[PDB]
Amino acid sequence: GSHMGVQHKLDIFLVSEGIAIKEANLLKGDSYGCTIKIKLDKEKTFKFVIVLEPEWIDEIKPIYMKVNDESVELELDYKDAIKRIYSAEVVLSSDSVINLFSDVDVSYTSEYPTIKVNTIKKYYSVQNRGMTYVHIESPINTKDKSWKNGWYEDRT
Ligand code: NI
Repeated sequence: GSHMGVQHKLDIFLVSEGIAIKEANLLKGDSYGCTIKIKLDKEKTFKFVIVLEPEWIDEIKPIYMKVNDESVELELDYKDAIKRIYSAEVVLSSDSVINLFSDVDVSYTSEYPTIKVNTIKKYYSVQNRGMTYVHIESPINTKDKSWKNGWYEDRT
């Protein structure tokens, strides 16, 4: 009746590493984010797709991205009544910290998941699940790749 609170749904995909970060959403609370720590010995482009299915309230907090504490613009690829899909590509050349946040309150951010991706050795882990039941799959499942195969038609 009242104990449910705000339950946002968040999934974060490293499409360029074939890593899905499934259900990084706080189990309860009007906030979303994730700290991804990257072990990297050479130059590579990382492509991020973030899928937000916000709780049915009518004031959705925007999501932001920092890379090594530098703000990076998220493209909004898709928005409807259900979900927002954002994307970014960035180049990194050494051990990096990706921060997705909606908030700066330590009382929110300390509850976001902390994820480790090791490109060198092809290792990942949940260092800290925060206040989430986050989990990971590699490769990404085709039935999660939601962003047509029947021949063309003459539109004048
Ligand atoms: Ni309740």
